[PDB]
Amino acid sequence: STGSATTTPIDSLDDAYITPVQIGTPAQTLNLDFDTGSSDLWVFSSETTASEVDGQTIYTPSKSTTAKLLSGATWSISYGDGSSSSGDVYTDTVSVGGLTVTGQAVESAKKVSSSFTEDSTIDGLLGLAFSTLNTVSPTQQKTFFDNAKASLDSPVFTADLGYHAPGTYNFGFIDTTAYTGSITYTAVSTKQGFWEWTSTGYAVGSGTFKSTSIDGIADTGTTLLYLPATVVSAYWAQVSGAKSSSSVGGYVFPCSATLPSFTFGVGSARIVIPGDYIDFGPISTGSSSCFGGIQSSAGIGINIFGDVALKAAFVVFNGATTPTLGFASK
Ligand SMILES: CC(C)C[C@H](N)CO
Repeated sequence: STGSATTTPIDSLDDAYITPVQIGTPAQTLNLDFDTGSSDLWVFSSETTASEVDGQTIYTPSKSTTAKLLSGATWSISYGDGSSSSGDVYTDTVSVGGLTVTGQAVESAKKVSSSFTEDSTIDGLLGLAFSTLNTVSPTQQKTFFDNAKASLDSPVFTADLGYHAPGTYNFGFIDTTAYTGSITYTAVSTKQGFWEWTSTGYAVGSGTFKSTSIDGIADTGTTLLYLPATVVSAYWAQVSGAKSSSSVGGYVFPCSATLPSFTFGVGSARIVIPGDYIDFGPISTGSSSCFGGIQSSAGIGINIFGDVALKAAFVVFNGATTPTLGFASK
């Protein structure tokens, strides 16, 4: 089997991407944030505290003839941005882009934190990291990808995120028309439950490439590119007036600037992030200070190749027995 679904930015800055997902019978379509940095499929639901729902589409298990309570199971998750959600669990039929999994754990939110409530465009998350991070207790559950794997033509999914445009998530096949050149594959460590890999270095603009190992995660659920303070300082030093602002929470730059590109290494290959991808616009409406798309990972504890980096590439998440990651230009 295979699946193919379009993913769409939620706003003009590509803050996140939503992908329609069919849950239950008859189908209830919810727009989920596909997150390669977590492993829970959770949704706003008929069980969600009413005051915490504001515009989201909800899953109502009582209206699904295939929903079954997973008796005794609960879940609770906290994300890298400080947001959180929790609730109970149903199993139901879940389809993405024509690919169907039966008996998928669908985690129904009883509570969500304010940042979820305040974003009406995201109806929940679909986790695509390794199932060892799944939070369901007392019986840990599998991700949609892990459940689908055996049915897939090839045990892979691909992320092809757009810059200020829709893109695609494919399951079970590699679309050889979706990238240029060749795909360079690189080793993955699953020890922390993430798609964790080691970049071979970086360049700023037209500068020379610095060969240096940078361990990090391929994370579709993080907006920005978070790298070591040394790397990030070298980037922003090439932008007149750029500075790190503790009041704003990272590097800002004059909105009048033209940003340099940023290149990262994948083995002997190079992925170039155009400067425009690194512009996240005014810090507040009407401000001439703009927020940068490359930020320090110091204090996070891990480097994160988020959407800013991933959208510059066609990315293969290879879930074979020994997992690997592939990157191509596009
Ligand atoms: C591991 C985290 C820092 C990032 C994942 N997207 C979950 O928030």
